[PDB]
Formats: sequence, C-alpha cells, structure tokens
Amino acid sequence: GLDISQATTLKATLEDVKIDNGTVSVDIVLTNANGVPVTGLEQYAQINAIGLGIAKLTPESGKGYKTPQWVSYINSVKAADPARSLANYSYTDGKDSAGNPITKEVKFTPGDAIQANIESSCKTTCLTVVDSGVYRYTFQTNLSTLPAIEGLDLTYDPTLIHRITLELQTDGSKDAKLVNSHIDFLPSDNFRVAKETETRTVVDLEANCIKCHSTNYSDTSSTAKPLALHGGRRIGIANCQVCHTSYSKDPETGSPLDMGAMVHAIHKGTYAMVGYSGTAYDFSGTMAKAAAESGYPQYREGKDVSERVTLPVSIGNCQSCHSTDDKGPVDAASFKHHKGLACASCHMSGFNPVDNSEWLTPPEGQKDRGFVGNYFHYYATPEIDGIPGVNLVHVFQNGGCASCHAEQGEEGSAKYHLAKANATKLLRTEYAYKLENGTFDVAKGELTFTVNWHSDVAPHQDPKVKEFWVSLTAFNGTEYTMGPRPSNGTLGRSENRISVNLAKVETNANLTAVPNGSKVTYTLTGIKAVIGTSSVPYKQIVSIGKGFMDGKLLICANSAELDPTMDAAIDCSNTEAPIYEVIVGSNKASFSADASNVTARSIVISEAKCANCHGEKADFSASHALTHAADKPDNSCGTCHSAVPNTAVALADGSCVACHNGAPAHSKKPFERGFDFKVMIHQIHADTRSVRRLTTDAATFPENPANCAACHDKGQLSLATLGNKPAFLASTGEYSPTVAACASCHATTATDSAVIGHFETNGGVYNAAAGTYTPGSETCATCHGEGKSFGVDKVHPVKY
Ligand code: HEC
Ligand code: HEC
Ligand code: HEC
Ligand code: HEC
Ligand code: HEC
Ligand code: HEC
Ligand code: HEC
Ligand code: HEC
Ligand code: HEC
Ligand code: HEC
Ligand code: HEC
Ligand SMILES: O=C(O)CN(CC(=O)O)CC(=O)O
Ligand SMILES: O=C(O)CN(CC(=O)O)CC(=O)O
Ligand SMILES: O=C(O)CN(CC(=O)O)CC(=O)O
Ligand SMILES: O=C(O)CN(CC(=O)O)CC(=O)O
Ligand SMILES: [Ca+2]
Ligand SMILES: [Fe+3]
Ligand SMILES: [Fe+3]
Ligand SMILES: [Fe+3]
Ligand SMILES: [Fe+3]
Ligand SMILES: [Mg+2]
Ligand SMILES: [Mg+2]
Ligand SMILES: [O]
Ligand SMILES: [O]
Repeated sequence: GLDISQATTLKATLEDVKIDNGTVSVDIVLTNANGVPVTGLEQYAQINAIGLGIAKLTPESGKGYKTPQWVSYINSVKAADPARSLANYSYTDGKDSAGNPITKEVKFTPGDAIQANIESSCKTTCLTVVDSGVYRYTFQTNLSTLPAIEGLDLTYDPTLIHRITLELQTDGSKDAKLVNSHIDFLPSDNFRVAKETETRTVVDLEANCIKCHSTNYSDTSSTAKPLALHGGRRIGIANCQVCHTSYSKDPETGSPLDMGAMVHAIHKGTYAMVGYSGTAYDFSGTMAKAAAESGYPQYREGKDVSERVTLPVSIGNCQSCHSTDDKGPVDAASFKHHKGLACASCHMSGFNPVDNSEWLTPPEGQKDRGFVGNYFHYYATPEIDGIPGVNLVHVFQNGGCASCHAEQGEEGSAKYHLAKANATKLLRTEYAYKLENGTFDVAKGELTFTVNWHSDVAPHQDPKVKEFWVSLTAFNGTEYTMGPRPSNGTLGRSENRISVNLAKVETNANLTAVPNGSKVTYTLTGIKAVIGTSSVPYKQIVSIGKGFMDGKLLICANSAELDPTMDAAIDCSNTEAPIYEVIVGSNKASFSADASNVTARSIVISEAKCANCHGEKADFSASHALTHAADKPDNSCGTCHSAVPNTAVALADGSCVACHNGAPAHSKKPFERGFDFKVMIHQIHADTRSVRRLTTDAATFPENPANCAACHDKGQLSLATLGNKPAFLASTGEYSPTVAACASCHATTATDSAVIGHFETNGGVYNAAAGTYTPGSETCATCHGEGKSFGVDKVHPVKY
C-alpha cells in the first residue's frame, strides 16, 4: 500500500461493526482514489480529525404515522455562556394602516441544553491496525456506562437500526484528504447493513440540495462557497443527522438544532443561534438592524454574522428540498407526517413556551397536546402565524384530522402545502396555447396574428381568464435597445415594445378578434409613428418592422380548492373564495412584414440553470414593485414599469433583455447598479450591485458567483460576436459590451486604473461619452473566449 504522508487523496469505508458488553468497534477501510490501501494512519502527525459517532433510530408514535428519529448515544448537557446568552431586542419595520411605526420583537430562551455529539478526542489512541489500510476503531465510550441524562433514553437496543459515522481529515485538506462516511446496520441480525427502506435518510444531498448549493469543496477561489460546515470538515448529510437531533439545542438562545427545525428556519430567514467561540449567527439580519437602531452590545460587527438569507424560491416550495418524484430518498414522503419541531419551525416563528406560556394549557375541557400541538389545535391565528394568513385552527375545526395526521401512504398537510403548485401545473397544461407569427403591414399600421387557444371559448369570453397579454418587441437582428422615453401613445409609451391585453377586445377600439373554432385571429391597428430624430411611441417597431411576440396569460385559481380531481380555475369576479393567479407563457413567435420567422436572438445562458435555484418558470413581476408598479403595461408609464403584471416570462431567450439592454430610457442609473441585463444579473448574484431597488440586503447566493457554469452552459461564452453589440449607455457614460459583461464584477467603478487601462488598451471603452465605441473594436474574444489562452473557463472556478 501507500504511506499516508504520500497519499494525495483518501477514501474510507466503514464495516465489520462489533458491539460487546457495550464496547463498540468498527473497521475503517482506508484507500486512495485509486483504491490503493493507505498505510501509516495510526502514526501520522498531520491528522486534523478522526471523529466517530454512533446513534440509534428510534420509533415515534401518536395519532397517525410519525417518522422514527435518531438518538445519539453520545450527548452532554451544555451550560450557557452568560456573556453570549442573547438578550431580547426589538426593531422598527414598516407602518400600520394608520401610518404609525410597527415594532417587532425577537425573543430568546437561554438555559442549559442537551447536545448530541461524537467521539473526537481519542483519534489514533483508539486505532489498531488489522490489515493494510484497515484500521479497527474501538470507541472509548462504553454503551453500558453512559451517564444518565434526564429526558433521554440512552438504553442500547440491538433490534433498532443503528448508525455509525466517521469524519476523517488530514493535512488541513478541504476535500482530497477529507472524508465523511457512515454505515447503518442492524446489530440483532449479525450487524448486517440496513436496507435503504429500513434506515432514515429523508433528504439526499444530490436530489435535494445541490440544485442551489456548491459542493466544490476544494474551491480555492476568493468567492468559494461550498456547503461544508464546522470549519469545513462536515459535508455529509448522514453525519449532520447524528448531532442535529430532535432534542439538541443551543444553550445561548434556546434555538433548536434539530436538522429540520434548523434547516427550515435558516432558509426562512428566522434562525438565530450562538455557535463556536461565541459567534452569533443570525440568519434574519435583524440583529445588526437593532444594533444600528437601538444599540445591541452583544452584536460585534466583523465577528458576529447578522445577514438576512434571501431564498430564491418561496419557503412554501417544499419540492425544492423534499422529493416527490420517487427519484430521491425512499423515505422522502417523511415531510407529509407531523413532527412538532418541523411544523413549528415555519408556523411558530418567534414563539416559545416561556414568552407564550399560555399555550402550554389547552382551552377549558380540551386535551393537552403540548406547546406545538396546542398552537396548531387551539391558538394559531392568521395574524400571528409564521406564514401570514395561514389559519391552522380553521383546519383543525373544519378540515378533519387527516389534514395533519397522516397514516403511511397518505398526504397529511402536503394536501395543503402542494395544492397551489399542483393546480398551477394542471392549469398551465390545460390553458397552454401557441402564438402564430404576426403579419405587420407597416404602412397601414396593422398587426394580424392568430392564437391557437385551448378551446372554442376565446380569452375574452372566459371569465376565468384575468388578462392575456401579448407583447411585441422590435428586434434589429443585433440586439434589443429600449431607446429614449417618448410621449404617450394610444397603445403604449415605448419605442420598441407594445403590450396588448387580448382578454379585453370589446372595449379596445384598436383590437378586433375573429374566432375560428379554437383559433382566434387578432388585428391590432394604430401602430403608426412619424420616423424622425424625435422619440415617438413604436418608433423602432415601425422603422425595423419585425421582432418577437411573447404571451403572458393570467388565470384565476381557487385557493380553497384542495382536491386535484376538481377544477381549480375560477371566475375572476367571484367573491366567496380566495383567488390566486396562475401564469401561462408561450413560444416566442415572430412578427414581420410577411409573417416569416425572424432569426432567434442568440442564447447565452441556460433556462434550466436559473430554474435550479428559482424553480421552473419563475415570475419576476414582484421585482418591478418599486416604480409605477400599479400602472398597466398598455398604459403610459406602465408600458415599462408595470408589476401588474410585468409582461415577460422566460429568462434565457431574451424576453427580459427586451427592456434590460444597453439603452435604458430615462432616469438612468450608473454602471454600479446598471439596468442592462447581464450587468444587473451579474451584480445581484455576485453582490457587486451598489443598491438593490427593493431591499437593503445583498443577495445570499448559495453558489460561487465566479462559477460561471451556475448559469452559463459550455460553449455559450465564446465571446465571438459580443463586441459587435451596442455599448451599454448608463447615466454617466457608456461601456462596450464585453467590458460591461466583465466589469459588472471586476470593476464597477474606475477604482483600479490598471484594470481600466487593460480594457482601453484592447479596444474597450469604459464610462466614455455616448457614441464613442464602434461595434467590432473589442478584441477580448481572442484571449478570453472559452478555451483560449486566458479563457473564461480557465481563469474562473467553473464546475461544468
Ligand atoms: C477586451 C477589451 C478585454 C476585456 C474586457 C478583458 N480582457 Fe484581458 N487579460 C489578459 C491577461 C494576460 C490578464 C491577466 C491574467 C492574470 O493575471 O491571471 C487579463 C486580465 C483581465 C481581467 C481580470 C482583471 C482583474 O484583475 O480584475 C479582465 C476582467 C479582462 N482581462 C477583461 C489578456 C487579454 C488579451 C491578450 C491579448 C486580450 C486581447 C484581452 N485580455 C482583452 C480583454
Ligand atoms: C394541523 C392543523 C393539525 C390538525 C388538523 C390536527 N392536528 Fe393533532 N397535532 C398537530 C400537531 C402539529 C401536533 C404536535 C405533534 C408533536 O410532535 O408535538 C398534534 C398533536 C396531536 C396529538 C398528540 C399525539 C401526536 O400524534 O403527536 C393528538 C392525539 C392529536 N393531535 C389529535 C388530533 C385530532 C383528534 C384531530 C382532529 C380532531 C387533530 N389532531 C387535528 C396538528 C394537527
Ligand atoms: C435554493 C432554493 C436552496 C436549496 C434547494 C437549498 N438551500 Fe441551503 N441555502 C440557500 C441559501 C440562499 C442560503 C444562504 C446562502 C448560503 O449558501 O450560505 C442557504 C444556507 C444554507 C445553510 C447555512 C450555510 C451557512 O451559512 O452556514 C445550510 C446549512 C443549508 N443551506 C443547508 C441546506 C440543505 C441541507 C439543503 C437540502 C436539504 C439545502 N440547503 C437546499 C438556498 C438553498
Ligand atoms: C456534531 C459532531 C455535529 C455534526 C456532525 C454536525 N453539526 Fe452542526 N452543530 C453542532 C452543534 C453542537 C451546534 C451548536 C453549537 C453551539 O454553540 O451551540 C451546531 C451548529 C450548526 C449550525 C449553526 C451555525 C454554526 O454554529 O456554525 C449549522 C448551520 C449547522 N450546525 C449545520 C450542520 C450541518 C449542515 C452538518 C452536516 C454537514 C452538521 N452541522 C454536522 C454539531 C454538529
Ligand atoms: C430546504 C431549504 C427545505 C425546504 C424548502 C423544506 N424543507 Fe422540510 N426539511 C428539510 C430538511 C433538511 C429536513 C430534515 C431532515 C432530517 O434529517 O431531519 C426537513 C424535514 C421536514 C419534516 C420532518 C421530516 C421527518 O423528520 O421525518 C417535515 C414534516 C417537513 N420538512 C416539512 C416541510 C414542508 C411541508 C415544506 C414545504 C412547506 C418543507 N419542509 C420545506 C429541508 C427543507
Ligand atoms: C415551511 C418550510 C413549512 C413547514 C415546515 C410546514 N409548513 Fe405548513 N404551511 C407552509 C406554507 C408556506 C403554507 C401556505 C401554503 C399556501 O399555499 O399558501 C402552509 C400551510 C399549512 C396549512 C393550511 C393552512 C390554511 O390553509 O389556512 C396547514 C394545515 C399546515 N400548513 C400544516 C402544517 C403541518 C401540520 C406541518 C408539519 C407537518 C407544517 N405545516 C410544516 C409552510 C410550512
Ligand atoms: C442559485 C445558485 C441561483 C442561480 C443559479 C440563479 N439565481 Fe437568481 N437569485 C438567487 C438568489 C439567492 C437571489 C436573491 C433573492 C432575493 O430574494 O433577494 C437571486 C435574485 C435574482 C434576481 C433579483 C430578484 C429581485 O431582486 O427582485 C433576479 C432577476 C434573478 N435572481 C435572476 C436569475 C437568472 C435570470 C438566473 C439564470 C441566468 C439566475 N437568477 C440564476 C440565486 C440564484
Ligand atoms: C420592460 C417592459 C421590462 C421588462 C420586459 C422587464 N423589466 Fe425588469 N425592470 C424594468 C423597469 C422599468 C425597472 C425599474 C424599476 C421598476 O420598479 O420599474 C426594472 C427593474 C428590474 C429589477 C430591479 C433590480 C434592481 O435594480 O436591483 C429586476 C430584478 C428586474 N427588473 C428583473 C427583470 C426580469 C428577471 C425580467 C424578465 C423576466 C424583467 N425584469 C423584464 C422594466 C422591465
Ligand atoms: C420605458 C420606455 C419607460 C417608460 C414608458 C417610462 N419609464 Fe421610467 N424608467 C425607465 C427605465 C429603464 C428606468 C431605470 C433606468 C436605469 O438605468 O436603471 C426608469 C426609472 C424611473 C424612475 C426612477 C426610479 C427607478 O425605479 O429607477 C422614475 C421615478 C420613473 N422611471 C418614472 C417614470 C414615469 C413617471 C413615467 C411616465 C411619465 C415613466 N417612468 C415611463 C423606463 C421607462
Ligand atoms: C447567473 C447568476 C450568472 C452567473 C453566475 C454568471 N453569469 Fe454571465 N450572464 C448572466 C446573464 C443573465 C447574462 C445575459 C443573458 C442574455 O440573454 O443576454 C449573462 C451574460 C454574460 C456575458 C455576455 C455573453 C454574450 O452575450 O455573448 C458574458 C461575457 C458573461 N455573462 C460572462 C460570465 C462569466 C465569465 C461568469 C463567471 C465568472 C459569469 N458570466 C457568471 C448570468 C450569469
Ligand atoms: C462575476 C459573476 C464575474 C464575472 C461576470 C466575470 N468575472 Fe472574472 N473573476 C471573478 C472572480 C470572483 C475572480 C477571482 C477568482 C479567484 O480565483 O479568486 C475572477 C478572476 C478572473 C481572472 C483571473 C486573473 C485575475 O485578475 O484574478 C481573469 C483573467 C478574469 N476573471 C477574467 C474575466 C473576464 C475577461 C470576464 C468577462 C468575459 C470576467 N472575468 C467576468 C468574477 C467574475
Ligand atoms: O412539472 C411539474 O409537475 C411541476 N412544475 C411546474 C411546471 O412544469 O409548470 C415544476 C417542476 O417540474 O419541477
Ligand atoms: O418540462 C419540460 O419538458 C422541460 N422543462 C424543464 C424540465 O422539467 O426539465 C421546461 C418546463 O417545464 O418549463
Ligand atoms: O431623457 C430624458 O428625459 C432626459 N434626461 C436623461 C435621463 O433621464 O437620465 C434627464 C432630464 O430629464 O433632463
Ligand atoms: O422622469 C420622470 O418622469 C420624473 N423624474 C424627474 C423629471 O424628469 O421630471 C424623476 C426621475 O426620473 O427619477
Ligand atoms: Ca452555543
Ligand atoms: Fe415542471
Ligand atoms: Fe419541466
Ligand atoms: Fe429624465
Ligand atoms: Fe425624469
Ligand atoms: Mg375592439
Ligand atoms: Mg415598476
Ligand atoms: O416540468
Ligand atoms: O427622466
């Protein structure tokens, strides 16, 4: 075999478990990546950790099925550190309806607490070499001799599935010589290995977490952000689960460490605890807020972390983390079954049994169901719930018990949790439509196009259709340009874009609709512009005469319809029922003088990649809430500013770039918060945007932003034609296209004149007077295109 001092990689497998009079040993088969046995561990002077944990999977019971939970045999009661036992605080946030400031309160329950843990300190003392690269670890901890801990049943039970975990790290290695392994087994059947269906998994790193998280553990770059915890040494889910048990808490706050409770609260932006070395980790951002507003001496800028997690899906999007397609963990359906801490971790944010001790007692003549039970059964309200508007007590009283208490194979609360997502899918499928190409008679000012609609009840005849926008945008074959803001026009107030609501034919004097069974042919008139040096409505649509048409249909759905065999679509004017909107996009059709295709804009990012984090078909109307958000997109300022809706759907086909391009109209922003699509999206996700319109909180991007493959596919960054695009004209000056693309991270201001000179040396312009750059001048591609001398794929920590 090979000496560990010379091994560049380690792998480790666990086997041959023995437990005898409470004495636990296990074999660690140590190899290199190539499978060569690695010798010399037991004497190696560069070992950072050898940590071995052991746990049993214990059953739970109550009404319905409850999933089994892990109990570590190794635990201890931690005292709180008094100086780091967090005080309660309050902070201002918004205003009530009368215009007075709302105060919010954050409350903690410091006090001693149990923490599960592993055996860490023994290391090589506990090892005996049994073979080449085979080391027997014999725990120092005896199962017969565990100190009693009040409330915990530590009794050894061979009939229960057990787990042992290993964390092994040498040479300070982030990856190559880091291992997390585990083995699950049934001691009472001769310590055989557990079947997938016998043990507890629930989530799987690959099926459930990597859609957002980097696992590039060896990432050496400055912006590295891999999902490795506790100094870098813990990376495997199975390892977390042995410490992060239902009964473990942080003594300094009272916060739960239970895996589900902690993970739900982190991604909801409510979790706060004090960790190693007394560092406070506040995932809400509110601690720093209160410090700045009121004073909060326990928050120490630069040491404690107080940042609001910005999750790119709703916290209600369970399928982001829990598999429903039977390609995840075999016990993925665990998320359908009630578990106090899990249910509480969203619905009871900020509540605890001290500050809300009333809930410890059920109402006169009701059964006591515990703190969380009583909340769900008795005390919850829409005003106080961790999910505003949710009415659990209404479900308890009116929805029957099976709404939350599920037998195996039933849906429980998933019936409610998945209802809008499921109906949304069905409705998109049922109302799917196609836009055929438009014929634009430009002298006549008239656009004709046919929609292939799902039925012979047309959009304007279907009261379940809220609106049906079709937007057309001029495209000159090179790149979209929004252009100056004109005076208002009948159809819109943009040079390059018109949005028309087809659901309102009868009241629109410019629109006529002619049904032919399921096909509806529309004719839009009044598309006329005097073409001059002046900005006028439809100026580009008229001078270019061709471009693309995109559909955004809004269907009203019934939030009270929970049964997927029923029709979830509902009359938009209905008053009984809470209604939500389902968005249905379309193909991107062309319009042109004869309705022939307009060659597609180049695709330079991947739709499926933005969906990894944002979910499929993410809507960004709410991103348009700052400025003139209530103006409709067929009406003056709303043409560009609307959030009701924003009229774009797809992310990677240029629909956003129709506006977000090199030529923002007016009230322009400077480069460091620029409007142009690549520049805006780079800056948001790299945290180089000087100001975000709708929040003071930087995005918490869960990948490395310098991992270009997070959004770009291999081949999309040749940069071959990029220099032929028009410059981005920001408030102060213009930036050539490759310069804008790169400087959106590398130079959002002229702070390093060397980097700015590099641009200018090689045909680029940076914050130059308008008109300076000539398309074709940038020579960037020759060195920075993928695969070149300094190719973007070579200089950046990419993971294709
Ligand atoms: C066209 C105007 C461009 C633009 C926009 C950029 N380059 Fe280059 N580049 C080259 C070399 C050898 C380096 C140094 C590499 C290293 O030190 O590891 C660079 C550097 C850059 C950067 C990074 C700057 C920073 O420190 O932030 C950026 C953003 C960049 N370049 C952009 C090589 C070349 C060329 C070789 C002939 C060509 C041509 C270009 N670069 C052109 C451009
Ligand atoms: C969600 C809105 C619920 C509804 C509807 C019902 N129950 Fe429930 N119950 C719920 C929670 C979140 C808890 C706490 C579980 C925990 O681990 O703390 C409970 C608790 C109970 C219990 C205790 C036993 C258990 O299964 O944990 C019982 C016996 C119980 N609830 C009964 C019950 C009945 C009879 C219901 C219909 C009348 C009912 N629950 C509805 C959540 C919800
Ligand atoms: C996008 C929808 C995500 C999915 C799916 C998962 N996580 Fe996540 N996580 C996400 C964000 C935006 C953040 C904050 C930014 C960051 O990466 O730090 C997090 C954070 C965490 C953390 C805290 C990391 C740290 O700051 O200490 C943990 C421990 C974590 N996420 C775990 C986790 C697990 C186990 C997931 C699969 C079940 C998972 N995340 C999915 C976004 C997203
Ligand atoms: C026991 C050896 C642990 C294993 C394995 C993992 N975690 Fe852990 N974690 C553990 C404890 C006892 C604590 C609280 C410490 C305290 O001072 O009270 C934590 C804390 C966290 C946190 C909060 C942030 C922090 O303190 O760094 C997170 C986000 C967390 N743990 C995540 C986590 C993950 C995802 C793990 C598997 C890869 C994991 N931990 C393993 C104990 C242990
Ligand atoms: C990633 C950020 C998550 C999203 C979004 C949701 N869940 Fe989750 N959940 C997540 C993890 C990592 C865990 C812990 C797994 C473990 O080892 O303990 C859970 C757990 C739950 C549970 C408990 C399951 C059990 O212990 O058997 C429940 C009941 C649960 N989750 C429900 C749930 C719902 C309904 C969600 C959408 C509204 C949801 N989770 C989102 C990670 C994440
Ligand atoms: C965050 C990850 C959640 C966890 C964990 C649990 N719930 Fe939940 N719940 C969540 C959201 C975002 C919503 C609203 C869903 C919607 O479409 O708007 C809900 C809703 C419910 C409901 C229905 C409430 C109502 O219609 O008024 C119930 C009955 C419910 N949740 C119960 C419940 C149970 C019992 C949980 C543990 C299994 C649980 N939730 C966890 C978010 C999250
Ligand atoms: C996970 C690694 C992501 C990938 C891949 C993509 N996005 Fe993203 N985005 C992510 C986070 C954590 C956030 C912060 C969310 C918040 O609520 O603040 C964002 C934000 C955006 C935004 C801004 C939304 C807003 O400020 O109104 C946009 C427009 C956006 N993301 C778009 C987008 C596109 C087009 C992507 C593929 C090219 C893409 N994102 C990928 C996380 C991640
Ligand atoms: C013109 C009809 C637009 C299209 C199509 C899209 N956006 Fe937009 N966006 C537009 C304007 C006029 C504004 C200014 C602010 C306002 O409230 O009107 C914006 C702004 C954004 C932002 C702001 C981000 C920030 O500055 O930090 C985001 C995140 C955003 N837009 C995203 C976005 C996406 C993802 C689009 C395609 C789905 C999209 N916009 C299209 C005008 C228009
Ligand atoms: C598209 C042709 C536009 C129409 C019509 C109107 N506005 Fe606009 N506005 C537009 C853009 C692209 C931007 C952002 C510029 C950038 O470089 O980021 C704006 C900005 C504003 C602002 C500043 C606040 C902001 O969100 O940046 C205001 C106050 C504003 N716009 C107002 C406004 C009014 C009153 C309009 C009708 C009279 C109007 N806009 C139309 C693009 C377009
Ligand atoms: C998602 C959060 C992204 C990350 C990570 C990176 N880029 Fe990107 N890029 C992103 C968007 C949404 C766009 C505009 C897409 C469109 O349809 O126009 C871009 C564009 C580019 C470009 C211009 C490519 C071209 O038009 O020929 C370049 C040169 C570019 N991006 C470079 C790049 C690099 C080197 C990255 C890793 C360090 C990288 N991007 C990350 C979104 C995202
Ligand atoms: C944010 C999404 C980025 C964009 C877009 C581009 N780059 Fe980048 N780059 C970024 C980071 C965070 C780093 C540091 C990575 C590290 O290893 O620590 C880099 C690095 C470079 C380098 C290496 C030389 C250096 O100056 O560090 C080069 C040569 C480089 N980047 C080039 C470059 C070009 C030409 C871009 C436009 C096509 C570009 N980058 C975009 C982040 C981001
Ligand atoms: O396909 C589904 O059933 C669910 N969708 C929505 C959609 O396709 O409209 C997201 C997804 O596939 O994860
Ligand atoms: O459903 C499809 O056929 C393809 N998808 C993504 C996917 O599910 O992988 C795009 C979408 O549904 O919008
Ligand atoms: O286009 C305009 O309306 C003129 N501008 C440019 C800009 O809005 O950034 C400033 C102005 O109103 O005089
Ligand atoms: O452009 C507008 O319509 C309003 N203005 C000033 C103005 O030019 O009158 C503020 C702004 O654009 O930020
Ligand atoms: Ca602590
Ligand atoms: Fe889908
Ligand atoms: Fe799909
Ligand atoms: Fe102006
Ligand atoms: Fe103005
Ligand atoms: Mg009409
Ligand atoms: Mg707006
Ligand atoms: O899908
Ligand atoms: O403006």
